Amino acid sequence: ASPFRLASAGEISEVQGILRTAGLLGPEKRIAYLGVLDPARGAGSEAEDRRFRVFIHDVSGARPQEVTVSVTNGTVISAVELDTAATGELPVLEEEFEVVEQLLATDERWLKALAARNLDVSKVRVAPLSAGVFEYAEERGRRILRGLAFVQDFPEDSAWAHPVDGLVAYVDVVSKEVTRVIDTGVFPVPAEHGNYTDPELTGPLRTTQKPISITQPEGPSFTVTGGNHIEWEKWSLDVGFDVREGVVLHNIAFRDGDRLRPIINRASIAEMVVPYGDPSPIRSWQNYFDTGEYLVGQYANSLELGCDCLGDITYLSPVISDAFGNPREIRNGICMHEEDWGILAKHSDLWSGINYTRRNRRMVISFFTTIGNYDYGFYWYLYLDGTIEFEAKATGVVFTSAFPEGGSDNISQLAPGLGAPFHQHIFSARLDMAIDGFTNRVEEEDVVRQTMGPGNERGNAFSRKRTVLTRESEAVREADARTGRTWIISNPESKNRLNEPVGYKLHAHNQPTLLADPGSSIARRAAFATKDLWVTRYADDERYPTGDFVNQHSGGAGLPSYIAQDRDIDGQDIVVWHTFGLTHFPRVEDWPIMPVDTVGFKLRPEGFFDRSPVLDVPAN
Amino acid sequence: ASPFRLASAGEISEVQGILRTAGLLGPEKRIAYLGVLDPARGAGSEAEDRRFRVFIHDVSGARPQEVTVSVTNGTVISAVELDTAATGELPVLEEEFEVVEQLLATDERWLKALAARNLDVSKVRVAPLSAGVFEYAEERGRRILRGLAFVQDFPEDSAWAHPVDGLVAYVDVVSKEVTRVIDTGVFPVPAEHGNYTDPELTGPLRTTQKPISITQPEGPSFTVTGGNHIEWEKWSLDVGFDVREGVVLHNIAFRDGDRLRPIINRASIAEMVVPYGDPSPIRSWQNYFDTGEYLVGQYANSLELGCDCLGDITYLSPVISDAFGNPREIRNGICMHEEDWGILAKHSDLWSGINYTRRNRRMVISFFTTIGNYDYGFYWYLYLDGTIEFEAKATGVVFTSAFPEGGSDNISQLAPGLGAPFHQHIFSARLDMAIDGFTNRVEEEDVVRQTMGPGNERGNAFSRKRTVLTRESEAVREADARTGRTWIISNPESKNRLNEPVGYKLHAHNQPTLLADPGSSIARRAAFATKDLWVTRYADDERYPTGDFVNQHSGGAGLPSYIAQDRDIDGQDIVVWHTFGLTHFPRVEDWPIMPVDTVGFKLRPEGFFDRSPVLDVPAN
Ligand SMILES: [Cu+2]
Ligand SMILES: [Cu+2]
Ligand code: NA
Ligand code: NA
Ligand code: NA
Ligand code: NA
Repeated sequence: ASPFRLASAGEISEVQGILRTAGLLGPEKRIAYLGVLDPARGAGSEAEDRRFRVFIHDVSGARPQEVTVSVTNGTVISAVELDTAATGELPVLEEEFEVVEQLLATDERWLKALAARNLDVSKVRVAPLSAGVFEYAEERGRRILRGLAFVQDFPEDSAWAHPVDGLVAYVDVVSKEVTRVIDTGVFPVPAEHGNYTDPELTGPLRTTQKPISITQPEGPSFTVTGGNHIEWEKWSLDVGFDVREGVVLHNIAFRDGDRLRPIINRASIAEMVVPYGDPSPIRSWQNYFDTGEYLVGQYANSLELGCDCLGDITYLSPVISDAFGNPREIRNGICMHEEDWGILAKHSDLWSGINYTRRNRRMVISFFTTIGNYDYGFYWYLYLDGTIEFEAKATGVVFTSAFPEGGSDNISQLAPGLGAPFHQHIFSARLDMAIDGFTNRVEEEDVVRQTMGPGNERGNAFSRKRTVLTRESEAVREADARTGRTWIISNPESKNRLNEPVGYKLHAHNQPTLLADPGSSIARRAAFATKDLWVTRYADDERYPTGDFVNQHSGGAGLPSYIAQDRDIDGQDIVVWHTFGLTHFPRVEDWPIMPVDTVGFKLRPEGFFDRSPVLDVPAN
Repeated sequence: ASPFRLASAGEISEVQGILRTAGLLGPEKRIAYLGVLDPARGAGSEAEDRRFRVFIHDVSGARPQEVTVSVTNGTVISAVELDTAATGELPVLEEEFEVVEQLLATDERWLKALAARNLDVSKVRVAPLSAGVFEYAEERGRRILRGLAFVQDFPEDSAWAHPVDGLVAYVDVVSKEVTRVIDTGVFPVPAEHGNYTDPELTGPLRTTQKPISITQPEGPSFTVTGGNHIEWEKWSLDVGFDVREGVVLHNIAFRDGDRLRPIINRASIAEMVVPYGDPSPIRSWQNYFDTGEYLVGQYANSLELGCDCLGDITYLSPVISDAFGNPREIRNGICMHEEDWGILAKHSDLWSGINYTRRNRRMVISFFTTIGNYDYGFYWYLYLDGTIEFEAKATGVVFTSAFPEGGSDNISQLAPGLGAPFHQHIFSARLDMAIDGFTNRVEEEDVVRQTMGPGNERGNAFSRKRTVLTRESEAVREADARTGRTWIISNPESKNRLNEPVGYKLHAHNQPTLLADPGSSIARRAAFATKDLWVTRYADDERYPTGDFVNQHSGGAGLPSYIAQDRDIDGQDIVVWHTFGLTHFPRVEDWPIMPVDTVGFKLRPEGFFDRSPVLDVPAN
């Protein structure tokens, strides 16, 4: 009955039938995106209407459409034709990936390049990558993918070990034309294999690891009701899933005595960009928007008990649409479990004689996605003490190139002749805040150093200052780790028992933001990634920091255009957008498969409660 | 047989007998520090000599002594009288703590101050705190403690909830004189209790937490031999314990095929300082050097199975000396166990069809200490992939004051009338490096942004630069999170298979360093805390960043005097000293007992191995 429930197979089948009957889903049409729309603000009238947003692509060259459908009423609400040279192309379709390799295999220029290198076309895999927007005027309004080649010596070989450098092709996937083949010269194809399950490479497996058994003899402490509503240790939330964003958390609230207190209305990773820093023309166009261009949710893994998720695991299996509108279940795509998290609080008091120890735990909600060579885990954590944390885990196989004779300033060497270009992995968390309700404000908090002198005669004092961000034009902020800079989201109309506004503090990891030149194409298309924090006024249609149609969009969409409205954000319904990422200079230890590296952020209560919220935790 | 074995009770009893027979341990003497000396460089002659360093205090006013004893030979090696006005006082003795409250209870000025506040002297607890060096000329060469008062309403009451502000006393603990009593005015004593085990405050305990059972049915994967030598998943190390530093890690090495490769010769937390930022004269002198002044190892907790350490736990029970030279065992003072640590590496490959997942784990070595109101956990972690990490966990009860009517820029309000002064908790990790041997160097690595232009026509390139630190005078470095600054410790004479020097990268958390004015007493005495990284040339007697005798030392000892030697550190036996800490603006949620907060650092391999070192991990 909850309006935040997961999309059902029946809902998706109804959408398919509504689109078909309306004449919108002929044999030339493909669904490039389908997802449920969140309830509009002020849905306290019970008039629930399950609506779906659909992007429809046309493989014959006709204009695509954006369509909104009401499943409850069985009607098309709106249908708009899209001019993609203006507003951007639709996300990449899974079926277009195979098109690239097939088209190149019959192109005379591609075959000549492979022949010069003595490569059998049947062994050459082509990575189909998003195109971006660069200098090629003929690409405007066309759906382009770019292809880079890798050799697979046999069907189970890791092709990533054998990049074919000096060669790139561009393909129009609608007209099925190879537009350009660029060959800048022959590089040796690195010969060592990268097969991390081959005993020749692994050696004998260790026999020294004894099992660790994690069990819950009475079952888990959380409950799941209505399919996706979770209650755990005073937390309450709904777990959503969207094919673009992946796991989305709704209605995060904390039961403080008799009051259910809201904290975050909607939390998601709303974009992620992987820009490459190699100036070679073979790769200088390479930038993945995994969320906006590829849709990370549709490549979610099925997670295996004991391997991917260990302990007493509760799974959700979200349903998405395939390209024809058929429901597709991602079996065991979301893992939920609680974990012990060490000591929560401890004190041994000499004067009172009381020894006190309590243990901490966290609730984990996670999924994993695979896009080409990279695999990313998305982890949300809720802690007993009111802390909320996000962690991204990056693994998989690094993207490779040749390593040039005489070295490189922009590529690491991993093996003889094998390089890995420098790159970043940058995320945008969209936090639709609701600290004790929707009237919120953001303050920037810096440490303040004080000079020795009158009122500070021993030169020991230090302080802090808070600056309220009052309008969107002043709410684009940078990190400053040296001054301990954090941001506080507070509710000025809800006070704790000391008459201070209740709040939560955002702690960033203070990693570098986008490194590209500010005049570059990627800086324009991923403007969100150039700054650590943005605050906007909530609006229904401002969903993604990069805009709705990221693929081959010329730039400036999303956050830079939103904040030009210069809206009041001082005690209003606001959204925090936090940029955070990893800068990856690959090391030898990342090859042939990369150990996990992590980045994230957390929010901790700041006078939200009237005292510690974990005094009622028992001594187990 | 190992020279790095823990001190035994028999060794400490022999030291006592040697000191007594030599006439050095009469009834007026107290042992303020006793610890084993590490083997000198080049102990490959098997001529092992177990030597102990002892600081001997004299309660009658005679000069203290530093003494070195050989247990194996039964001899006093050296004994030097100390001029404490020059070189610093000895660490605080546990028995001097009680002296402060007892002396004040009979002092006319103290009793008048308590009478004005209608406080029963029998209910007033006095926190005995280190004195530092300030403006009082009569304190030079005397052992001073300063006392702050708290009311205990009944024997099990938390006195920290009831600070007596406006009042401080200074006590000479050798002559047993109260030198000064300062009363700046009457503040109301905050009346609310802070008793976190009282049902009136906790409410009914939760019944919702179901058990998490962590067991190892075949026992742990590590082995312990010779009392303190650990082998675990290719790691090899010795776990030491010193009464000043606590847990010390020796001889950290990694078994890479047939080679045992050294990484770190000695790792320890060699100082920790807690400076307070309240300019009130009642507290503006307040700075704890928990390691150097109090000795954190002697206040180590006995850790309880199931509460402090959960899982299959192996304990060590280190032995220390009491003030009379009797051995004292800290039962279950060190916990060791392995923990599951999520996904280690994962990839699902479209082209090869191979799905691959491996799990990570870490080895944990930890102890907890309690000094007055604060409790600190020290955690060392070893990971399968070669990562070494340290984490400090801070909990306990925050130090309190009155909250002034009309507010404060330097104190948080926690409860009606109850304040908590701003402060920091700053640690110094001393890392005696041995990356593949003792010839090491440090490079500072910054990200390099590049301008769009020739050779970078699309403005996407970025790079990095490394600067070798060649002499001690250039090896005092600051963090720069915006440029992704890290430090690499490498061995220029040991190369990986790509002919690059092997190395490890230090990743800092980039938290603020010491905030006090640089002209302050604390900035002079804790100079190490003003900079993030120091590199020195190894020397036997350069053990602590603050010098040997920190208590009431006037300043400048330790690292600033060491680096004035300006020694060669480019491919030499070097020591890295890393400053890291927490800046604590107390929140309401920290009261009445503080949930754990953490800070730390980690080191990751950087071309140390020829490929990923965890290819031989099995699929469990
Ligand atoms: Cu990467
Ligand atoms: Cu603190
Ligand atoms: Na456009
Ligand atoms: Na909001
Ligand atoms: Na002196
Ligand atoms: Na060294």
